[PDB]
Amino acid sequence: EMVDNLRGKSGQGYYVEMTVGSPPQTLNILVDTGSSNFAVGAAPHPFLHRYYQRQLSSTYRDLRKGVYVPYTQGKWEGELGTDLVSIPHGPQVTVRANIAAITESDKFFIQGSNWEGILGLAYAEIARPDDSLEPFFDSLVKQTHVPNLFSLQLCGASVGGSMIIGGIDHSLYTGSLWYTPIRREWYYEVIIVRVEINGQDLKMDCKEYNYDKSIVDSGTTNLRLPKKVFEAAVKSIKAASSTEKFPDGFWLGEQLVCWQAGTTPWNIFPVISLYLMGEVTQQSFRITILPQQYLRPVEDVATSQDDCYKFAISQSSTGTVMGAVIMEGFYVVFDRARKRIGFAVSACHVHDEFRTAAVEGPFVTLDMEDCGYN
Ligand SMILES: CCN1CCN2CCS(=O)(=O)N(C)c3cc(C(=O)N[C@@H](Cc4ccccc4)[C@H](O)CNCc4cccc(OC)c4)cc1c32
Repeated sequence: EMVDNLRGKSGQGYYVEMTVGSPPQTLNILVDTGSSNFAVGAAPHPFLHRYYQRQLSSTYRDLRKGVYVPYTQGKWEGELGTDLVSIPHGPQVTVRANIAAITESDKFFIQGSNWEGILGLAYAEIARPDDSLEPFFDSLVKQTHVPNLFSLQLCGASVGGSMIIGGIDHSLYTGSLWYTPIRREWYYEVIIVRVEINGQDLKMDCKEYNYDKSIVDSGTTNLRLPKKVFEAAVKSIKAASSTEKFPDGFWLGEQLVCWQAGTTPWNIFPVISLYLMGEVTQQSFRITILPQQYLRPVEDVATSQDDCYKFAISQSSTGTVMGAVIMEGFYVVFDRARKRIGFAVSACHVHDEFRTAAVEGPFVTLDMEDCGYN
């Protein structure tokens, strides 16, 4: 039914099948917890196989309002309207939703990605043009009896996974679910209270980890870190991996590292532990990230005598982003109803014979400081 209803290509987002208009036009839509607009290509573009044709939908209504959305990467502009929307491999309901018909774009659509639009699953507070444009999931919950919750199991060229709408599929994770509070309903903002690289605390004032916010974002590929944290992390990872020396360009994400097929030296790269604020005062839990996650494979037939990777941790000036490579191998529950995000080990979790991704707790901290930046 809903299990395995996501596809994708590495570094290019995960998408779900949707239909818009009447009769239904089928489109693949990138699932994005880091924005709040539902938008679809609605005019020819070199990288689009198909696009939303408003003239062929009897139920389309123009809202006579333009909209512009700049992301960290890429931007588009379009015309707002509403139409009927469904998810073939989700709940069997049909909802009228706001849709931005994209008429121009810059570095947004990706050659070969196989998606034609984006589903912003965050809150109205960051919807453009403003917060009166009701996001899709809000519309879904208002117009049907779907529980106000969804979960994402992203798995690691072709990738897959599941978006479970309205509930939690227990066959998709093992162990316990640990919940961290949604600090504010705009992005899915959370609080990181501690960061360790191979068990070694980075030793920063914990507000540094959340300057100016930390978010959980399926629509961004990398773990993005504030400059101060990024530099400390790179130094610690370099030192752990010092048995091999890589060009500075690798660490900046401007260059691949490759090894002969099957011989990637996983064991010289450290695990990264991110401790998230718990549901009880001064308690936390950690999720552990292996190099199989933060060294992202770049598929290319020309380089295929080797396995090559990009360093999927990069610097941010807009706060921490726990992107797709962080979510991969975890089952992540976006529990809007109880303003919390849950993490558990995924059915498709990453591991070799020495180490595995984990979600564990509780941990206690004596420093009663608030790690939230504002
Ligand atoms: C999947 C496409 N992709 C591939 C590569 N990289 C590059 C490395 S990276 O992950 O560090 N990074 C900068 C990158 C950043 C983004 C990126 O901005 N993704 C957006 C969705 C999106 C999906 C497909 C194409 C273009 C954009 C999120 O929505 C942003 N969420 C935070 C945010 C920021 C600013 C405004 C805003 O408004 C709502 C929201 C995407 C990539 C990369």
